[PDB]
Amino acid sequence: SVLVIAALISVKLRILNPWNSVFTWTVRLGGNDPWYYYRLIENTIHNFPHRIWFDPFTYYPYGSYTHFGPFLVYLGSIAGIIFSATSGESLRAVLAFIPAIGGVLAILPVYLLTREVFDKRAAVIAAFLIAIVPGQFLQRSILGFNDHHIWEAFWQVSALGTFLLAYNRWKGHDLTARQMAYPVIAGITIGLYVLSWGAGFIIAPIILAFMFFAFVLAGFVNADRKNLSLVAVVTFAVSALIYLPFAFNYPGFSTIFYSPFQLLVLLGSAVIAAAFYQIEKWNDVGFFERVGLGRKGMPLAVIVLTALIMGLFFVLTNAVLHFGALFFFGMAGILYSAYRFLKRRSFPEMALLIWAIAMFIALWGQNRFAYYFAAVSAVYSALALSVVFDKLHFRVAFALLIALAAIYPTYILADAQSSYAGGPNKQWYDALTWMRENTPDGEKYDEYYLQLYPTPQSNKEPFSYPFETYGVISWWDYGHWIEAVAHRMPIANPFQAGIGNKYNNVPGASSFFTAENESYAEFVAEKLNVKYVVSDIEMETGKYYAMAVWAEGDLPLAEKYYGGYFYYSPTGTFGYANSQWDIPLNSIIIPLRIPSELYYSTMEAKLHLFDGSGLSHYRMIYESDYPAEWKSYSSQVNLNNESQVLQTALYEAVMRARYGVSPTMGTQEVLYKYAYTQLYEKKMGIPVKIAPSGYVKIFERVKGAVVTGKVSANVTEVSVNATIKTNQNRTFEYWQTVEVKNGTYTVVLPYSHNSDYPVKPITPYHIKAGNVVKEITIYESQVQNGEIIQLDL
Ligand SMILES: [Zn+2]
Repeated sequence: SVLVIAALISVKLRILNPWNSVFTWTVRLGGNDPWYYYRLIENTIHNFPHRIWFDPFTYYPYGSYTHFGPFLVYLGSIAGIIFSATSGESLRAVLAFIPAIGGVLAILPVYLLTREVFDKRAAVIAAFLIAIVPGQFLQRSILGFNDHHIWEAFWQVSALGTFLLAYNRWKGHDLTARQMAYPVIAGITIGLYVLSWGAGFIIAPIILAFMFFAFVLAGFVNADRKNLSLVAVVTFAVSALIYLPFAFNYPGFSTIFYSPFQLLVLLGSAVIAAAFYQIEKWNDVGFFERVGLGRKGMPLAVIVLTALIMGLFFVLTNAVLHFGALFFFGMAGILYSAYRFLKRRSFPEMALLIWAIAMFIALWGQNRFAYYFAAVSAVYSALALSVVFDKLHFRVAFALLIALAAIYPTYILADAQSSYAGGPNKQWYDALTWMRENTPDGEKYDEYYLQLYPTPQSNKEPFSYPFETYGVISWWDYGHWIEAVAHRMPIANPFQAGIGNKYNNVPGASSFFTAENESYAEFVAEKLNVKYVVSDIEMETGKYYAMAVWAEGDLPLAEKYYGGYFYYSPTGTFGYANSQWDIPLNSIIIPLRIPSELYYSTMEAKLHLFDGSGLSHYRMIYESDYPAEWKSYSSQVNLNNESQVLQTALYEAVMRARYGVSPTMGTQEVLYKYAYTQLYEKKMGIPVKIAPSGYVKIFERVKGAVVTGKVSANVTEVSVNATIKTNQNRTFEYWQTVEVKNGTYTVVLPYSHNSDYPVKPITPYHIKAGNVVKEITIYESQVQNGEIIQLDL
């Protein structure tokens, strides 16, 4: 059968194509969210068959309710126990296959659905088209992307096809416990839908619209409305039963968390269906006839019924990239169906259109729900084809000249998009495994990670941890990796928890990294009890603007972190303009916006760009390898030679600038540093070498050894200096300069000479007060306890 060919094309696309992106230096799950499923499944396996509904290990120190549904958590736990892969690489490997299998198995609900609406010829082209559609639906259905989005699609389509299947038989009255199986199944698919995704109750209004229209159009649409209703009664009843055990895991009403709201929706829907059943009974008996409403009686009762329900609730080429030609060939199918039932007038066909339009109406312009169109574009293309085909069945091979216009360029994109997989890069993954091993209390974190936390009534106040804990602060993107790989507790989440802001002084990631002095940062860090900071080159460069926007509240305020551009004039002179409007026409402009003076004062710049130089309470403890392009350059470029580094960077920039693309991030950092030295570095300001650095850097928040004592006028400032060497055998200078008060000075130093960290100082501190210079060595305990040290100068 043709249901084995596409099934192989789908395996080829989802398991085979990205195989080496998933099975590399580690087993590497995609994106961020699959790492959190992983976190949940591991914990659920341990506490089987119980699972948590709140996670104090994330959104530190408040904790996060878990909206991720039980379907995938249990599916993955069950898979794990079955293959006795309960943690680590083995678990991940198993979990990696789950979305691929889910995406291959999507053949079944699609075939079923487009068979139940149309015929078999269409249902086969259908199963083939869904096996090759591209876009979000494929990207989230690939090896390693173990997330619930494939299952939203799978159970939604399943729910439709199984529901329509339960309307194509229950007719008349044969019902019995063999015919009862058909709606019970459909109720299960709905149940599983909501259990995959909490917002999935939305399928309930959709199906109820099927009944609404089958009633108010009982004129020119036939349907066994009594059985259509009875089936819905059973279906919605069953779905509610399946949902029921999970209804009470969130303290309130929610459309996303597992709350009794969803239960109300499914029970209410069962009641509505029963009202419809009764409406039909009154119709059939002649009640509307006797009260003199005639044939308008029933639709009016329906109009009124919904009004009340409404009442007591009242109070483009992207498309080609995302669907290929299945977009067009699915768009024609819509219209053809919008005309055909507009002539032949059937119920299943009407149901499908309603589903499609509701999809369109609700998910228009919302890129995050694109995957829902996949099944739509596959069914209405299998129809558009299973119509052109049945027109011509040398004509009998023009059928192939459009059946190639469809299948061909959408296998192409599907093959080209299926060959790369995402997830953390090696620098990040190694940094976090390092963190797990080299920061304190690892054993406790490992035990606690596996505990069945109780669900609390609120998370507005700091959670009460069962032990002495600390937080790890980084941009919110990285939260799932930090938790799943480092087994440490991130301040911020890919659910967008813990971002905070500056305008309302809410301590969080954005208010830490865009903080314009160390004191404010310290305020934020103290509130969130942070002990480690993790910063990456993306935070330093491309994502910096995003942190500014969140911190400030809007786009124009964030723009104060940026200046102009470097360029070459048409006479070939190098220049900087604070604004592009100062740039002579016909210049070549490096399409990289240079940060303003303000940027260089932010924590993100002090940490990632200046390697923590100037700061009192932070020290680098580890960095990863370089960004790829600079690792690659270094085989011909000496990274200790500023001139060669800079000339390489500018060349790359100008080169890319004519393709209109911006430099690689490592080059951007080199240019940022160059800009600083040329525009903003003051007479005695913090110096920085023009050189690349580790993609990922880890810092420790630290009290700092207090060095203090007396000077001798005219000395108005005391400076401290030390050379630091990273585990990548890169050096930079730590500097701090302190203003004198009443013939005395005070300085807080964060580096010690006996810490077990791979980033260490290689000289003692050289203090300098005017003419007198000294040479201090600091010990870890002095730094850890904030001991005071007397030194006369
Ligand atoms: Zn997701």
